[PDB]
Amino acid sequence: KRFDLIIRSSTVVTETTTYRADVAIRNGIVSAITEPGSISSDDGPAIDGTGLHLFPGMVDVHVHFNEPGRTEWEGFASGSKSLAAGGVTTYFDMPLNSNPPTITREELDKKRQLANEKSLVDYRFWGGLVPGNIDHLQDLHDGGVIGFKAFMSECGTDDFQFSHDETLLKGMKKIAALGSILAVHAESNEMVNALTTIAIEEQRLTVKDYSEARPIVSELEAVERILRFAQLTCCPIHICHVSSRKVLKRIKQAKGEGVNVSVETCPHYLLFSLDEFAEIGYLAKCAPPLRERQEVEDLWDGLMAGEIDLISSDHSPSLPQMKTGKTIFEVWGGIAGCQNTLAVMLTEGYHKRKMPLTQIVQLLSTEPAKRFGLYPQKGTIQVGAEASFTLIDLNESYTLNASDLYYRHPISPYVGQRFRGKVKHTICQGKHVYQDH
Amino acid sequence: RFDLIIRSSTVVTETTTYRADVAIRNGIVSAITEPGSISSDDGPAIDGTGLHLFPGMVDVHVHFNEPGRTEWEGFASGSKSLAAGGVTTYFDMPLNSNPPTITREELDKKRQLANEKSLVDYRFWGGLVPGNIDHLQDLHDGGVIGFKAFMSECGTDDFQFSHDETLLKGMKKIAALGSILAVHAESNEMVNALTTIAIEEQRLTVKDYSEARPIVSELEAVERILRFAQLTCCPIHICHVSSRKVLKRIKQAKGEGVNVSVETCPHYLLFSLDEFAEIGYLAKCAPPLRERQEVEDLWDGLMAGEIDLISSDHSPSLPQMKTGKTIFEVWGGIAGCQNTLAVMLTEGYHKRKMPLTQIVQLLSTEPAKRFGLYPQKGTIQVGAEASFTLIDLNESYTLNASDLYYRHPISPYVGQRFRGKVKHTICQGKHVYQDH
Ligand SMILES: [Zn+2]
Ligand SMILES: [Zn+2]
Repeated sequence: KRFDLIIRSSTVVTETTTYRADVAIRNGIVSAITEPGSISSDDGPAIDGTGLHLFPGMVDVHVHFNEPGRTEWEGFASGSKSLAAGGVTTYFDMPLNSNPPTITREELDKKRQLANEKSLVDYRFWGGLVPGNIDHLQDLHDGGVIGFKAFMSECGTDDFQFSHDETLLKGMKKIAALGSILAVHAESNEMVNALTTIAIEEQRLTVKDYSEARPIVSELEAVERILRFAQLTCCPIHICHVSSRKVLKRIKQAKGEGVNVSVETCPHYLLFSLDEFAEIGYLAKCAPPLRERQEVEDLWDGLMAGEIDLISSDHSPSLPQMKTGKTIFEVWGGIAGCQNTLAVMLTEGYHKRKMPLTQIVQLLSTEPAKRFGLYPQKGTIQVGAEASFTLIDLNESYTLNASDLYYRHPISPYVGQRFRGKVKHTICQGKHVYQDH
Repeated sequence: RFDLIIRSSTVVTETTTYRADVAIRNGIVSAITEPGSISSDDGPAIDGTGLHLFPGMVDVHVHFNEPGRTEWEGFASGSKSLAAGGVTTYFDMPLNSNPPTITREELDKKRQLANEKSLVDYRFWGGLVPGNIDHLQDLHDGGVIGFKAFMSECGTDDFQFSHDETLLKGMKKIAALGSILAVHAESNEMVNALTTIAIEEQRLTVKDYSEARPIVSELEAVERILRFAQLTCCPIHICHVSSRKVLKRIKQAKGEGVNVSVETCPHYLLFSLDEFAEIGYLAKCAPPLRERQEVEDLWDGLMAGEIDLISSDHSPSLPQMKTGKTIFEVWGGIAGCQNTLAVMLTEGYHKRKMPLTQIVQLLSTEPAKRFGLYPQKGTIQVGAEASFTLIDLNESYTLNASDLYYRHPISPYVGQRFRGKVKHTICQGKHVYQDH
């Protein structure tokens, strides 16, 4: 026992390269990387990783585990259980649906302790920016939040209020002075509910109608607005779940001009179109809505061309009764998918569309860690860095069924999907945290 | 036989120049002929030898402030100034007038007040405020040329700015009426958060006012209105744009299909931030004047074709209204609708070698095209309205208060050296202004 654990016989895949090696863990950090078989068989406990690929532990910057207050939607226990099954070793819990929201330093501390008790993998926390809490932002940053999250349009439960233009500007001035970053749900509030009201009036209750009631142009307006505020405030900004390449091109234009902006998408915008929205029905309702097939196809072209900074789940679960309603406008929208993010990426990106695995690491691990100041500690397989990684058999086929899910409620639009590439092991900070079977 | 004949001048239009005599009958053009074709005793004549005949300028943005705040300007001392600037048609803005043109009942009161007072032709801007979609179809059949809304907390008191809810409801209907919405494109919350900060920190220079309502505020607002345009299919007009960065954004939007027009005003083209502090207070406007590099950029855009039309944004107030402790204390606006052609001729044609045809285009013809009065206005052609102005191009002069026909003889253009004076203005066949 010279080392606490050793991964044997794998291919290490990184954000830039692949190579065969043994990786030796000591006190939760990587101690030694060696040529295959170089370390004595009597020098520590070993995971047999022959025929498997070792990715760095995925960093998911967008989850809603909803504990406390709406703990019965997910919880820190089942939430972090799901992530380990999907190869995720670090997650950033969003400040909302959690009730009260993570609005103050006190409300953070209560969430912090429930994560310290129930979470299987490592955690960080989003602070909340709402109309009231401009004095609380300083305190939240001292509480150690990785960033802040405001909403540009009304969403879900109305105890987390969306920010009007005055709130956004005052918060950003403070957040920039804090040396932090603000994430936004960029939809255009008044375009959204004006078009929704029209759609409910006219009995147009299809999946396409929902998509057009919160259209791409609405995403473009809110993105354009927030970029301009960012330019004034010099506040680093992150744009959550973009559905369309049209929006990515506008962010590219801003990046070229000098704006400190990142942009994410989510794997359901990569997997499902309006056709799949129709057939799955209510489980595939999200904000922003799913778009047409042409639009999904163009979004992959954006990803391939480096127009997306990172991928995150936007794991947004609810009580199974909330997913049933009158029509598409009645259903509480959001996708339960954080266990399957790596799976769809590997399946549709690597096997189907021939994206390199190096870019899967970059998008789901490395850039999430860089953008929030956790690099090279996280997002890497290197000497000195945190020993958080995941072993994947890249060629293992499986139909996902509800029995596989570790979500508090096993219901998903990904149920009945055929994947290829299965996580077999997940190691978080030295601790053997998940094994298949 | 002819009611009036303009003799021996050089005609200048939106595309060409030629030496001709122009014959006028019943308020329209009846013949255009080679010099001296018509005998001396076929009607009263005006000697335009040495001069150039431009079609009457059309100024789509004036505030004459009547009724309510008449003593600021008024329809008489407004149209008097316009004729002295070579302007034969104007559109009056609904704000500053008290109470503003919201209903048809407030419209027709302003309509027939201009029947008594107005020397030249007139059209009216309808108003769009918080909740008045009830009166929009009404105002359109009341013959308005378009509608106006503010995106900035400005006007006076109670021309309140239209937020996103109002803007989108308005545009939906304006599209269906088959007309057009003009906007004051400044970002409301960007404006009065940066204004508050600059007041407390004793930063009271004109550069500090300029940065309080910055170019990025214009950009944010223009962008927002362009998307709202795209959603609702409403034709749109961006008022007084101060920078080519804002124009560049509109050119991109034009390429993507958006029905936008954009204007700028002479003060943005003449006065910079150096000239702001030098003149001082009377150079305050919304958006503010920018740095010298920005004024030079704006010219490059104009020359490139990035501006659709020119208007004055004639925004007048009392002398004592241009008095305060600081630059923010003051009610801002520039009186200059007599000088619109004058500065254009001087700065563009003489100084920066812009062709005369292009100054007809931006000050007369495109104002006419954009709002549906072409080729009735904006032209010298047979059958068009006999509205033109005679100019001695090369004629130099200095402008002072005594020359101005405004209600209040105060303007930042006072003391400026112009080259290009208007000698005559004919409006609808009537000889409406003569210099000496
Ligand atoms: Zn979310
Ligand atoms: Zn104005």
